[PDB]
Amino acid sequence: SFSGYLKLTDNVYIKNADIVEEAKKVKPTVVVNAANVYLKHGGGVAGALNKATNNAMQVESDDYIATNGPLKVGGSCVLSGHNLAKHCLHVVGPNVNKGEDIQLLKSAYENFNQHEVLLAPLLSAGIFGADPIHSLRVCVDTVRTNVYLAVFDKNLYDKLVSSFL
Ligand SMILES: CNCC(=O)Nc1cc(C)ccn1
Repeated sequence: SFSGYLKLTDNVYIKNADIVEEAKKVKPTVVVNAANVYLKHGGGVAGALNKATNNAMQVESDDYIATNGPLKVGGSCVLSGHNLAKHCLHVVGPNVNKGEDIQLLKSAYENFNQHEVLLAPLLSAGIFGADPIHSLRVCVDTVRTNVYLAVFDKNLYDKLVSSFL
């Protein structure tokens, strides 16, 4: 199971780890992707997860979009986890760099409550432009299921732990 995590709350855990390497190791039931509404997995966590699936995540995602249309910001869909996990929960946090409403971050985290345990990144962090400290706060205050957060950047991980209220 999950190892080396620091416990932040009753249900939230955090580790300085590459979520792809973490998923390959644990093979969790659910890995969360930091998706966009089009499921175009170009960069950040999505580009890294998709590259680890040899683009199978993108091929599956294109078929999903062709059938269903785009997701909503704050929404999600469950697709295959491919070689990384049983399922991938593609969750769309607001992209501050696209001028999207940061208030949608709580709605994005609410998707995690449909799964008992998840391996996840901080939503809207990184290339999505939100403050990762704020994302962790919304995560702790929204998610009630067991969430194992993988933070790639060591310097950000240290800042998140040291500033955690
Ligand atoms: C291509 N490098 C892998 C990578 O960026 N992995 C990652 C990224 C974030 C933001 C969180 C956890 N893991």
